[PDB]
Amino acid sequence: GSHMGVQHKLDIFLVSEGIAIKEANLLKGDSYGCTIKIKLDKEKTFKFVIVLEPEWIDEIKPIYMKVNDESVELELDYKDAIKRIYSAEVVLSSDSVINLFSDVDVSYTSEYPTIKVNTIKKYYSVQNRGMTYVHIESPINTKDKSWKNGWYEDRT
Ligand code: NI
Repeated sequence: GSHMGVQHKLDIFLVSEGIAIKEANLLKGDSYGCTIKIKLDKEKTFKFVIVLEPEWIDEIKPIYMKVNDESVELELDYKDAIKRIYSAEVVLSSDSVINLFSDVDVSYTSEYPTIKVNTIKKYYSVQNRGMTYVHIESPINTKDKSWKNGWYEDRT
């Protein structure tokens, strides 16, 4: 009746590493984010797709991205009544910290998941699940790749 609170749904995909970060959403609370720590010995482009299915309230907090504490613009690829899909590509050349946040309150951010991706050795882990039941799959499942195969038609 009242104990449910705000339950946002968040999934974060490293499409360029074939890593899905499934259900990084706080189990309860009007906030979303994730700290991804990257072990990297050479130059590579990382492509991020973030899928937000916000709780049915009518004031959705925007999501932001920092890379090594530098703000990076998220493209909004898709928005409807259900979900927002954002994307970014960035180049990194050494051990990096990706921060997705909606908030700066330590009382929110300390509850976001902390994820480790090791490109060198092809290792990942949940260092800290925060206040989430986050989990990971590699490769990404085709039935999660939601962003047509029947021949063309003459539109004048
Ligand atoms: Ni309740």
